[PDB]
Amino acid sequence: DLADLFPGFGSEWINTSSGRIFARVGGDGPPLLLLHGFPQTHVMWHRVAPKLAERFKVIVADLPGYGWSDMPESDEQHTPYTKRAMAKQLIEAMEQLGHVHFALAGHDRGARVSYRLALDSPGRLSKLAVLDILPTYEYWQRMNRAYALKIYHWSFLAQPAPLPENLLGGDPDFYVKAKLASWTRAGDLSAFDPRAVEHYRIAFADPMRRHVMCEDYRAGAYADFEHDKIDVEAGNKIPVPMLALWGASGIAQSAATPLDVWRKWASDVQGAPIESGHFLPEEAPDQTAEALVRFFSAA
Amino acid sequence: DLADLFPGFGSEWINTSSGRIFARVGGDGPPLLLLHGFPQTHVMWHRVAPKLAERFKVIVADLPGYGWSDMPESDEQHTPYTKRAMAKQLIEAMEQLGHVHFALAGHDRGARVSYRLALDSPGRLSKLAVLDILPTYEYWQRMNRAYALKIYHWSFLAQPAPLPENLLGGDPDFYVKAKLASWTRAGDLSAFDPRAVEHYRIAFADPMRRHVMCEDYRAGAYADFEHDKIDVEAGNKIPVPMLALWGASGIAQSAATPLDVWRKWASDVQGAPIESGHFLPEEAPDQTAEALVRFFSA
Repeated sequence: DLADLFPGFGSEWINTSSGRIFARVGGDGPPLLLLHGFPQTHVMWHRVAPKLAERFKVIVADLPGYGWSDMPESDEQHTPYTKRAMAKQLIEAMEQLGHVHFALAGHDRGARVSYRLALDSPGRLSKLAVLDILPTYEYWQRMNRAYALKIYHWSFLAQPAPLPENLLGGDPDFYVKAKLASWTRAGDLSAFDPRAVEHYRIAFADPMRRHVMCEDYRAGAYADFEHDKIDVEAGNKIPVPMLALWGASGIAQSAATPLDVWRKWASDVQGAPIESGHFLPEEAPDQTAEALVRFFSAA
Repeated sequence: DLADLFPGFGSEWINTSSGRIFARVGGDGPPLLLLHGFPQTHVMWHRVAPKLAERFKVIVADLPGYGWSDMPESDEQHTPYTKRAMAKQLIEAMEQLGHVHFALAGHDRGARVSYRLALDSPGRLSKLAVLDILPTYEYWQRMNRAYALKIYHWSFLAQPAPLPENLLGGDPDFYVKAKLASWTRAGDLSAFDPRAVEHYRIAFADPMRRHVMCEDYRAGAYADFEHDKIDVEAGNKIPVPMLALWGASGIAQSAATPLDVWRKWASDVQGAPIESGHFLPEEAPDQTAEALVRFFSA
């Protein structure tokens, strides 16, 4: 009995070459794609998407392999779960709806898809917002003792299969709830709608879904890092106007001052901290939504 | 169902103020303490201890909290599982045997005890051998993407309880075997005696033992690091003659070149690579034993 947290939003299964993308679709106006991250699904947007749907055609997609999206089989390079591939697949998905130029906001892994999309295919984006991330390269480049402890899961989940999978399998509920809780400002589940938590827990309960998340992290440790490294060492910058939002108690600001980092990656970036842990649209829905509305509706 | 892998060694429960240390004891001659690491017990020495026992009184001890040694209650700073506390406990154990001046070889966590012992209490040691480690400080200082992925368990096991404990409980047999196999040159369990693997497996099957191991890694992320840091910053060197052995395809090699690193930490160090993964005494027992004998006899 998973709750419908987007009342009045439609549901779309979008075929792509790499599998169907599930999305909730609501609103009208310029298209805005919202991408969640780990260990969540598209429902993390349920508190901000209605506000967004007042001004935008809001497409709230499950990432490839997450939620109700199909799970492409991975390979030794974790290709389908690299952000490059996810971006390409979501470009396909949006093209299926006739959106070849759209606004994009991503959180967490979804934000990594988003800035990778902006780097690979900037012509697809009108504007980009990334929530509580720095590029994957920067996390790895800032991987000292303190940060290795803080985001241990970057290296734990990237261990070769089936090591993370086997450990996660014993008590999946514990781990998904732990990560949800530990990255909030409060350190518990209070920020989350209980119905949303149930979506996250149910997705996490599927061993294939967990495997996909590890593949995501494996891509994050390897190919994603390599792709970022190429761009940063080539001085490739995102040319799409972008908003970097991060939680004052979130992960991004632990590594570095987020705006300074993003100004290295992006030629036109504005940013704002939000008093929030990592889960900006759930911990700080009003502030997050206002920031996104302000940013995306600015001409 | 545990094999005795040290025929002719005695079995000693050594009382200390923090709990008992289990030891197999064999041989005669100068005392030589052998300290295992993670995720093993003293039985990892089962192939090299007999050769050492030809010339030394070999004491093959389970680290505090590991194997059959008692598990002192930890605290919010993981104090009893800091290498400084383990070293103090092992020193007390050795004093119970009347050994106040002994040779010491450690592997993995046991080697971290050992060089910490050497820094804190160098008068206790005639000679030190460390097997396939760099100082804990060095691992954390060289922390980068490559190392974070390779020794992910340094940050994973150091997560606050009960996160690692809970995950480790998801498949402990898998986890201990995976650690054993993945750090060998072969990549599988073939370098190990199956009866030793069984010792490692049964110790790891105990949640309280696994908790101890997480306490050891939490110590290694916090106080052990801080203790090392003081020594580095003060330029404290190990004055004990020491041997650093490392596996050609081991942990210590990766991030740094082990002899050069240890030379920053010790005034009198020699070293040699052993054609081995991490588990030198089991993957390469003849070479390891030879090297130890030669160093400890000299």
